[PDB]
Amino acid sequence: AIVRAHLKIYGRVQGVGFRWSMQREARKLGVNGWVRNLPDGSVEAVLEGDEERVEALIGWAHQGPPLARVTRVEVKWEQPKGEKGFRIVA
Amino acid sequence: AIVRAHLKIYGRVQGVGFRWSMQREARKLGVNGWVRNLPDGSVEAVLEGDEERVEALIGWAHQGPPLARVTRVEVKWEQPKGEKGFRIVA
Ligand SMILES: [K+]
Ligand SMILES: [K+]
Ligand SMILES: [K+]
Repeated sequence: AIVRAHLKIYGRVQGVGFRWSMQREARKLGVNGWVRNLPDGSVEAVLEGDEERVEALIGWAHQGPPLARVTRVEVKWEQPKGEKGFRIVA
Repeated sequence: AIVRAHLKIYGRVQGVGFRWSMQREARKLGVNGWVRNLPDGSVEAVLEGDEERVEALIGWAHQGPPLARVTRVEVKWEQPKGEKGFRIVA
């Protein structure tokens, strides 16, 4: 079943290649959506695809690239909008 | 590789069969550890095993059983201790 998850990731998550890494991981898992850094220092992302794939990426996001230290993730499930491909946005 | 994750799950997470469901899901993925309800209304869990499997379970934990509404998950990575099997504790 196709699901859509809206994430907010906190901790030491910027300046560690998080966006690039999530995109890489997303493509490998086949997840669509986007990711971006917010001015408050957190990371925001939209994941859309098969629940198994999205959940796998959510789990990975709690680890992130080597230098990342995620202390918390807030998820909001929503209705899919037809996202295609995973991109790094502003 | 083997990893250990300490979780704190918040939201509408108790009285929805979360513990039973996480145990079921854990056995299916082959994750070791435990889960339990805390008096402050949150859920606490320890997941240990191959990172791919643990991450999969963490992702699932953001969805949880049908009635569950997870608003936040706090993860803390630690050194594995040799957990074996997944159980529901007090
Ligand atoms: K940061
Ligand atoms: K990390
Ligand atoms: K649910």
